[PDB]
Amino acid sequence: MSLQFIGLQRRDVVALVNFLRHLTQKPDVDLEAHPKILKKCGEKRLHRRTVLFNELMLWLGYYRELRFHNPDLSSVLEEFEVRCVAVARRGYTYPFGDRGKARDHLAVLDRTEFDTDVRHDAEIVERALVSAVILAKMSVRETLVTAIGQTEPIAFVHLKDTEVQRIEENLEGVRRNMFCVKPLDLNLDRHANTALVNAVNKLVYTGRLIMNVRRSWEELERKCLARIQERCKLLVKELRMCLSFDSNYCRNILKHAVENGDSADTLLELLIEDFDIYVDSFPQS
Amino acid sequence: MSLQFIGLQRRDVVALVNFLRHLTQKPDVDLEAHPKILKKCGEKRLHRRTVLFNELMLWLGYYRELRFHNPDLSSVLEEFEVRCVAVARRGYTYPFGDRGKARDHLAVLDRTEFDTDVRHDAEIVERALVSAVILAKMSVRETLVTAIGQTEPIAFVHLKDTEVQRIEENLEGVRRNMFCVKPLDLNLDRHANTALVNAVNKLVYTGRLIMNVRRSWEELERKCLARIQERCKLLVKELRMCLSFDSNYCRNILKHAVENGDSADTLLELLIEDFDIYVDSFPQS
Amino acid sequence: MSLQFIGLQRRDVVALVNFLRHLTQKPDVDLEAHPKILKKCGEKRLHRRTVLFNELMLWLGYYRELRFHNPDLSSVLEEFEVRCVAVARRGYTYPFGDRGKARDHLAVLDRTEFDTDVRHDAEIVERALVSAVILAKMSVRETLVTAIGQTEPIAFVHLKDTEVQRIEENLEGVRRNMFCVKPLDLNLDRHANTALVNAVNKLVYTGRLIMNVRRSWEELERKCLARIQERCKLLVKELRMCLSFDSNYCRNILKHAVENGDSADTLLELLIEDFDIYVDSFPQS
RNA sequence: UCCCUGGUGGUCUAGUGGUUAGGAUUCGGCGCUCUCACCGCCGCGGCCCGGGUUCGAUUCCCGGUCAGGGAACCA
Repeated sequence: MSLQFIGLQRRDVVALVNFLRHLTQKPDVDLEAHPKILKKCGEKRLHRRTVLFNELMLWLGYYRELRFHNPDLSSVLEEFEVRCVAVARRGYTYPFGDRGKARDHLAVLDRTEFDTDVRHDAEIVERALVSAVILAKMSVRETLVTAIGQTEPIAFVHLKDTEVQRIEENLEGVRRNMFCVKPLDLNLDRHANTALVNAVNKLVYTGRLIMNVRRSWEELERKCLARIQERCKLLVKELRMCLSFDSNYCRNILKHAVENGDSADTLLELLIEDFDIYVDSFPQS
Repeated sequence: MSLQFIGLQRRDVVALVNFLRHLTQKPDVDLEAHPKILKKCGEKRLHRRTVLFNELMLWLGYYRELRFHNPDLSSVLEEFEVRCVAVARRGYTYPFGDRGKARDHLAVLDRTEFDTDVRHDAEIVERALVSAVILAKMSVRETLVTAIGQTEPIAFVHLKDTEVQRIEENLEGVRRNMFCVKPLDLNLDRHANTALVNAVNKLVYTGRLIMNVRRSWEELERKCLARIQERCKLLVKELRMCLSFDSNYCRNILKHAVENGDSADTLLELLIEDFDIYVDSFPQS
Repeated sequence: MSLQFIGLQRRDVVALVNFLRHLTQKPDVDLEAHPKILKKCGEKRLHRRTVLFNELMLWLGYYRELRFHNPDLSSVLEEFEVRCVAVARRGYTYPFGDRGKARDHLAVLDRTEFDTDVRHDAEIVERALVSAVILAKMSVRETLVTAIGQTEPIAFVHLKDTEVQRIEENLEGVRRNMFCVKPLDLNLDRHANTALVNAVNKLVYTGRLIMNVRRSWEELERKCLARIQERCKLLVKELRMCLSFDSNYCRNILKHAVENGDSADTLLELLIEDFDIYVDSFPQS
């Protein structure tokens, strides 16, 4: 439906709705990143119960938008598979000091594939990148870290400081707004470096992209669910004070547990559809 | 260049000219769906000759507009192929009762590519959809059509009835206005369904969209050509009724049969170019 | 900007500094080609010593601009190396009448590398091109120069006359203004001569582009050095006419030899810095 | 090489620190007329993008944008 707020003026309702409609465009797509939108809720200007209801509705709409856009990186996954295979071939051609030890990493790179679950996908990419970078480091005769518990740093190899700085800025930017992805003019491939190194660096860039998108989204969803649950519990603590028909009705709506954004959809739709019945409880303005 | 209408007042003429451009952005893009525009032609008010001439002009302009817009779906089938590869990617590791059947379907799914011909595109979509629905149904251990000559019906799996109604209505709207497609408010993803089931639902939706656009265009072109061909025969009889220079000239223009889209364009251009020479024939007001 | 002119008006100094600022944008990047600037530098109207000093300043500025805007053919150099590797790849496979001769020339093609120095680049490209052209001549059974103290000329083999004309015009243009390198021409046909011949032809084009750029730049530098030396000598005579402290200071500044553009920058800074103490010797207005 | 303007529905466009952003406008439907030209009727319908200023701004500052004006070699 359309979000229903208790005490907000039209000026604030339109702003809260415009922040949601345009959530993709804004950099730093995080509700907390914008304290002004939370201020539009009526905190310190409205009754506490109305403020809690407003924040619950806001977080529900925000979580709904988040799940709706929900970037599916089908083509990035396609590219990661290709680049993983390319790293494997360039490695198998290359001659190593200990072909056995490089064989473990070439095998880990061959057995890599995407599972049915997506979170597994983020973990898969990370574990593959570790081996790929280890291989590239061995190729240049650099000494990889062998301290136990200091597995490995995923990093580009034989790239000038400027390029690494630009690429890190790009990946951080994707971290802030996952929904919008920008192509890179700067090219990781360099004529000086070995072809194995160039393949490794391209695979590393794509894997960092996948990992950042997936992890950032999962964290946003976790935070949204936690905020929603806090708001539900506190609002119920408040509504339990008055035993009116409509107050009991609002609590009865809120009884549902809000885990599993499927529950979020059901809760939001139940809130909106029966709004006229329980709205008299909250004190407007 | 502009269409020429014998009897009408400049007002109605401006109305028809506005209609032709508005066609691109309108629900129900079909001339016969709008009785008012056709009646505005001058039916039963003017002489039958003039009504026939005006209707022929309107149908020629309408066909010109449809053929000119004529949506191109190259992006959409390119997206369909990626949707297939994503379905396959989620399908591979899932444990199946008969890996032989699952692997055959995953292979049919991967090798899917679109031909340059459009009709081949419709057949491709149908085959890929049958294969993907079979894979998803097997994933959930539901029974399938074992009969000979029978094939599984294309349907969404593990979706609420209300969501199915919503998407059915949306695809109906796409059928009404093939040029403009409205993004659906709903998202096909569900937390209960696995990644494979969600991928299959999205693939089903995009394939349904493709075939709907294709069939709608086919029917529209068929009706346009039939209506034009009827108007020409009727008008030729009416003109044969009267022997004059302008009447004979218009009949001579109407001799060559328009059974094509280019034949219609030639007819429209020739019938416009000589409007002044033969106009006097048709009685006005 | 830093350039100091004795007797010029504000507008003419602005014109000279603007001409140097916009140097690369103008076609025919050569001062001698642009007469209006050189005449405006000083003039017949101004005194001889003043004219000589003004020409010294203009030439020093022009040399500084040339040396700052020298070309950095990093990408073209990498491309030449890639095409050399390609010619070597297709040389070993091709069946030859006497493979020993081919193997000598292939060995020569295989060592080719670019040192840090830009001056070495033309010498490297020439050796590589001679070897490749001999290889292509052997492949097609052409007669190759065998005379004592004679070398094969670098030319395209089995190319159309029109394509040769187009490329020769492009290379003449590059000779005109080198800072602009736009090598966009790859018109070879696979059904044409053969893989070896085509690879050799592309290599020839890139080598010609590099050699032309380098030679044109070096010629400009040589002319600048000649002009600067002549200005210094004539001015030193004119100043030797008078034995003032100021004239002695101006002479002592002009002792520095302007070969080795580093010396040119030394002279430019020395003139600009201490202008106050010796400007009195120069008559102005 | 310089500065100077502007973006407000479906074009065109007034406003112009808290306003449910308003105009003709087409559109659609009321067709009440030979056709509606009367629209006599509504209704849908819109904040250049992002950040930043206070209690709160499309409406103020800073960047980016796209369209423009006139200023640089030629001008």
